Amino acid sequence: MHKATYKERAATHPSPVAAKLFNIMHEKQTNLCASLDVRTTKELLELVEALGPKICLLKTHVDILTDFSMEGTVKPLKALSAKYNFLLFEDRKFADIGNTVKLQYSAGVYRIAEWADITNAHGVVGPGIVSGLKQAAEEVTKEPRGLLMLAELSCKGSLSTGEYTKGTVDIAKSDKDFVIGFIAQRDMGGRDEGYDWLIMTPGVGLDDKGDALGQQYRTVDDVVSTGSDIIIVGRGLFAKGRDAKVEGERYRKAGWEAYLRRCGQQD
Amino acid sequence: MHKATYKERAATHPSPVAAKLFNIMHEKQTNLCASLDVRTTKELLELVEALGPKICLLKTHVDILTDFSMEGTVKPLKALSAKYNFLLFEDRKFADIGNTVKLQYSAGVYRIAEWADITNAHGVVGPGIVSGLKQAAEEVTKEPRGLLMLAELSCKGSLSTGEYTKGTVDIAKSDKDFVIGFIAQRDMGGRDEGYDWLIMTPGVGLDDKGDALGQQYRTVDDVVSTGSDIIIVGRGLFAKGRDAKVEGERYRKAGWEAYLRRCGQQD
Ligand SMILES: O=c1cc(O)n([C@@H]2O[C@H](COP(=O)(O)O)[C@@H](O)[C@H]2O)c(=O)[nH]1
Ligand SMILES: O=c1cc(O)n([C@@H]2O[C@H](COP(=O)(O)O)[C@@H](O)[C@H]2O)c(=O)[nH]1
Repeated sequence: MHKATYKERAATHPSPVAAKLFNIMHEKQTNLCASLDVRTTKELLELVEALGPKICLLKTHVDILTDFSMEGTVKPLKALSAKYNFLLFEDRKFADIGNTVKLQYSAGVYRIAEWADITNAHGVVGPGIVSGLKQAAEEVTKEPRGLLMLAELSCKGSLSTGEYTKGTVDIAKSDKDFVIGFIAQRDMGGRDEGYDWLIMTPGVGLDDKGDALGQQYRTVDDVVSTGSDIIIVGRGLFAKGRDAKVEGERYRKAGWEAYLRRCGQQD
Repeated sequence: MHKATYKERAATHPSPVAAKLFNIMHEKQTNLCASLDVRTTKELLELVEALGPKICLLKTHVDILTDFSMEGTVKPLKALSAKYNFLLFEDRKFADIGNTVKLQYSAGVYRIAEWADITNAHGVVGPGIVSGLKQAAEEVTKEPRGLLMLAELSCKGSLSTGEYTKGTVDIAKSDKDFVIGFIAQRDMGGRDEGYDWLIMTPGVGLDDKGDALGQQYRTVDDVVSTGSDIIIVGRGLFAKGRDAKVEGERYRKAGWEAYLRRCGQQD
């Protein structure tokens, strides 16, 4: 059940973004994605500057930012990404008609399709979302884009249960070049059908138990052994007075060793 | 099965926003919601100006706007709302952790919780969304807010099927004062449990059959007889060279008569 190393899936993955990411993970020995959800670009860029070398991906929520601007938020982030070598993942969770999402994705104020290497969509809308988002991206950029499908959530009461999770996993099979994998809590299979689904899972924390508003955390070792390729950590790195720089190296290392341990697996 | 008039449910509904809306519908004889999805504030406001007197609600997508601004977009909209007497519904479809949605709803750039009388969420996240949005609202305004739950979609391939539709209808029962009803294609019951669920259904059109990217339209008469209280029409009013002013009176009147016809119902 244990998967092939990251360096191998890099030369195996059909998607150029998934390949690069896998390379980044190998290059820097990290499967840690930072989800620095702060309300100002100032601190966002300060947290990114600090996590820069320990992350393989940066998941963003620009619509949470009080002072977003293409010049002051995106331009600097793109640079940071190029400087510290990690990809950009805008966690916008598109979930509307293919026509509506096409506009929300390629244009608007955030112009997400222009800088985001990766994004995601809910399976609710149907398969027409993957095409709406794919077309929207290719209408504004020649750059490689990758889509993740939200198969399961980590908050209390999620409706991404069995059936819905199925329909969603189905939407991802529609485009092996574009759909990189899933935002899920566990392995989603697919290997059998020639799919190298990337599993990125949020709701990870070594200290916090969660909630306040529905959150629930699982340890780094917990999720990894469940088949997680990347661990998405947010308040666990920068919140509650914590030091992003220290937590970054902490989680990055705890995730990398939990990986090397699962690769020693042979069922 | 036929419901009580709008004038009645106004003095019956627990929610101040649903009540006002019902009054607006009675006052102006409209159950027509205009979904003017254009990319510039200029035309959006021109279309609103034209529809202003024929709509009881204006559903918006501010993140589709290339030139959004609180001063240039919201301030003018709020005035139009007050001048022509209709409510503001930001169709943002929140669908993330309660903590993430709390920030995306009350702040960011759009600051939706400050001007939108109504908004909506996907049931996917769990009940923690209703509370995350409710709290976000009461932390930034003393004004009445109302939440609609997306029970069913109208696009090809929707996963808002039976089970998921159930779990969502359940999340709405959690707060009768905040959750006004649903964005659904058909009546969602509840009368029995003391719920006066407002049924707003998009994907309505007298001419277009739909798609291009998954859309599917149903006639005004079709949806109303299905138990729809409000009809959300977009491209059918302003697109394809149409005249928003003429289409507005057209749809508004075709919806009002399909209502007076269902009220003559007695099973
Ligand atoms: O299942 C899910 C999907 C997500 O995208 N997330 C996201 O993960 C992010 C980081 O979470 P946290 O700060 O709790 O570590 C949040 O931005 C959030 O919206 C989640 O918690 N659970
Ligand atoms: O199930 C749904 C829920 C929606 O909110 N909508 C919304 O209704 C709107 C108007 O659609 P149209 O232009 O096709 O008439 C769009 O802004 C869209 O996102 C929909 O079509 N189907």
